Amino acid sequence: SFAKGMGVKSTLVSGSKVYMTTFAEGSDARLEKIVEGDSIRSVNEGEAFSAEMADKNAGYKIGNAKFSHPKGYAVVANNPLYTGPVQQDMLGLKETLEKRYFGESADGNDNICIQVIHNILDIEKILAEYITNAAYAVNNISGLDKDIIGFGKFSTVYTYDEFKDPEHHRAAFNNNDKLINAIKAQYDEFDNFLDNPRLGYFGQAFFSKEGRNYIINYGNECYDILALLSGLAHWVVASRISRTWLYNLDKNLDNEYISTLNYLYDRITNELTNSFSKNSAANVNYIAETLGINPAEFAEQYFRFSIMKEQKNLGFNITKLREVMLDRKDMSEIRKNHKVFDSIRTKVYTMMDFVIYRYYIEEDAKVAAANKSLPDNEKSLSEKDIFVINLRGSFNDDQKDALYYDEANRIWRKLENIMHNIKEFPRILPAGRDVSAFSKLMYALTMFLDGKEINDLLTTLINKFDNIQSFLKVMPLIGVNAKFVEEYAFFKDSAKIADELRLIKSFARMGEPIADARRAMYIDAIRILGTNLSYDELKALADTFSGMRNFIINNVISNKRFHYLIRYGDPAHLHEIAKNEAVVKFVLGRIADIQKKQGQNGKNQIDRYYETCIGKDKGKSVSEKVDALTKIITGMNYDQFENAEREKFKKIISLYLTVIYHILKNIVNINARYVIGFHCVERDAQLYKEKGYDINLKKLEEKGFSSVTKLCAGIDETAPDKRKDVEKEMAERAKESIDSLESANPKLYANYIKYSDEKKAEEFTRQINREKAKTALNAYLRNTKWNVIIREDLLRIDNKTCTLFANKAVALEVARYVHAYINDIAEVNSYFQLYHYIMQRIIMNERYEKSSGKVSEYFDAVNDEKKYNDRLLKLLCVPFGYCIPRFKNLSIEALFDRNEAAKF
RNA sequence: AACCCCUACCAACUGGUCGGGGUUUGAAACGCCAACGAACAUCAUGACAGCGCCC
RNA sequence: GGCGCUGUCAUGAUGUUCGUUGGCU
Ligand SMILES: [Mg+2]
Repeated sequence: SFAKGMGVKSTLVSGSKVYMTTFAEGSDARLEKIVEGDSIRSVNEGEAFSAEMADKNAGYKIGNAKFSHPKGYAVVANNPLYTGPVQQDMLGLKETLEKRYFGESADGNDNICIQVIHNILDIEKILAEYITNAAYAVNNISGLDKDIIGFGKFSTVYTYDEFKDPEHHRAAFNNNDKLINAIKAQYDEFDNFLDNPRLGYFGQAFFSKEGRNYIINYGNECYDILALLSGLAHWVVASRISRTWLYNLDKNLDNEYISTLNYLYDRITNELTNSFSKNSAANVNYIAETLGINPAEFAEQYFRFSIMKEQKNLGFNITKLREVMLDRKDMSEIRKNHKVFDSIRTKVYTMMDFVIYRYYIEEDAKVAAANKSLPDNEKSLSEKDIFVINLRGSFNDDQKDALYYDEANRIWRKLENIMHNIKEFPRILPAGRDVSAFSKLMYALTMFLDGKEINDLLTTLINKFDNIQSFLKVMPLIGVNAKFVEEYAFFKDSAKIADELRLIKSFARMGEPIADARRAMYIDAIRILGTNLSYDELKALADTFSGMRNFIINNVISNKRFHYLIRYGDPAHLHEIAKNEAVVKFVLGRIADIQKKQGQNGKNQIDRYYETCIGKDKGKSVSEKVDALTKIITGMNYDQFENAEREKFKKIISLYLTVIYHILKNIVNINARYVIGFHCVERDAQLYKEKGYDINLKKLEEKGFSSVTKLCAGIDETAPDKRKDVEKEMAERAKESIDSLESANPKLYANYIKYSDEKKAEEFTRQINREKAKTALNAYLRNTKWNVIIREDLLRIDNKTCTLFANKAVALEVARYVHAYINDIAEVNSYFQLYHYIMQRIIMNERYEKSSGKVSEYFDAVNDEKKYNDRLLKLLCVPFGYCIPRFKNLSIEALFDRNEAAKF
């Protein structure tokens, strides 16, 4: 919107006043407006924007801002006091969440608390995707008999001394006989699993660095890490781990688990410092021997500038200055000589970047001091600002280089000696105990994930905490003095956690598999590419593994895209998901056509493999390239190993894994959204119970998870005991509403008389639905149309199907059983279709008794036309009916995906 | 685009024309130039081990 | 010592998606 970027950020309500906010430094906020009655009382000296009363006091005609409307129309901001008192949450749960989170402090006559609470609510839902992926990764690697790190596996409240030997530590168990034997079985399983060579795929969590080769830690650390991951799983989905576990960590966990988290944080931070101080000892030795300056301060800027982010808004590429600087004849041996400079390329480039940055900073500081001494009107812009202005004025690529060459030349004229010397040849991180356990556990969670997921998670968490801290800073100035209850007391120091997460981002990267677990990785690699050898002979080839063998080792074990799918390891399966030549077209077609749509200017992704597989010639068309590589993705059997034609299968390994990676990640992301939906329905059921409504929470599993939708839909019509009374009440209320219509809205009553006699019959039929809508409990299910749709849906639900849907969504069965039913789909046009076809097939496998009628017809449809049925999905999203946006986004193809909106 | 709110005329009001607002809706609060950090793939570059061919 | 390609890493160059800073109307 134009008003938001125009200079207006938020419009808050406290008491009878209105508190606008214009932007401030970073994500913070500054108060600029005070609206009361019909008055204008802008506070700041410099008016960021001007607003005045609009017509009928229904808004503010914002104007005289930085930039105006492109087509010349008034921009009006809604008055929050127009309707009446403070607007309510669409779910109608403002008071209960305010009381739960802020206790009795929150008065309730404000509009800032429930904006802070929703950020915590989004923190609760973001971690679902990443814990789902992390738990699936460990689940796949061993412990596949029944489950590992599940809802009943590990408790992180049992000390390892009390876990290994329950007999000697029976004091805390109150002398129980079943639990001790169950935990003995669990300890047997853990001891068997800890020695598994398959455990090497994960990095610093389990196999730690000692010297040239990784060494497994003691069982204490691994047991603690598994227990903590199981504790995260327990906290998210609900026992000593309630809904407030991660928020209260130090006082809840035993000293041993906190010791393990401190050990991991110390490991990573100390590794960074020791590396960049004495293991990259050449860099520090150059840092000390650079100029006549204090070594400690120089190192303090060097480390803070290199690894962290401080380049900020200086406005130009330093690296291209250094490129022009290297282009000269004096330092040509940097490129000409490859014997010695190759191992110090990064050091040299970083040092040149640092010295340029430091020169610019020092000049800026000196010029700023001079200008502060001088009058403000006459300002010396200095060289960095004149350079920025020159770059801004230019509008040609080559002309930019014409402007840009001179700066490098003159700085070389100034920086001769240090560059000649380079060419010729105070701990900062926050301890290991001051950091909260939340940050360490987030790091441990990221340590199981992929490169992109880490960045997404930490970026979103940082943004949410910045929002929280800015709102907390705004709270006192607007007259709200609500405080934090002891249970939810973690959110007071949101800024500190934000800083810790920023540092984690500065060192949160992938761990990468070990080099000691190669023996099992050969087995999994040969399994993925269609092996068919007998398992006795296959284990024989495994033990003898360490002809085409050498190819497997050298060109397979270390494949970059191999470490992206093995983390989702399904050895026995996963070769039948890219086996039918009707789903490879879709993923390749989509990526090549849309994602790499700018391959017209060079070698694309599919273009490279097409060129190397067709015979290094031919340029027919994109579609012919999509339908030619699929026949090479399909039938990637190991059993074959005219030889040149067979070599294509070796030639196209790196795309196979990419296809499987896309498919699996899309499936798990969709499943994670469905898990988010069910977590939301559970928490909303609990909240509606706490508010004081009529609900049965114990029998929520038995009923088809439709308790919340049934309650929020309004009056009850499923019970056949008093249908006559309900019908009579609705009829009399509709009749009363129709009779007293002129006083309600005279304009409609004026036209009502001219209607025909039968149109009155339709009007009464619709007024019955109108009254049933009036008898509801929610804002979403208050308009008649969605209420009648949901009411029609509710009458046709089968509870066992819903229960199976929920159980298989939570248990992640689809990502573990996809191989069974994927070859019986004729056409695929969206990931939605594939996921849901798998869903109805898994529901197929069980429900074959006592389902005569609608569900029977729908499953008949899946078996025959081999395409997922939209109506079955619409009946299976009934548990999601109290939030209409979510109900649509999880049942309509067009509205599911934000990226996919152009075609629909 | 979905979903809720708002001015002006129409309008069963379960619907529309010129438009605005929404961190308190769903994974979801901001017109260009000029830069920063993460991941994706291609060209060129020296070094590594290898799948096969010639002297 | 060469012909064809694949796979790791470090330097460099170009295009896409998310999120950040300063300037312009
Ligand atoms: Mg929100």
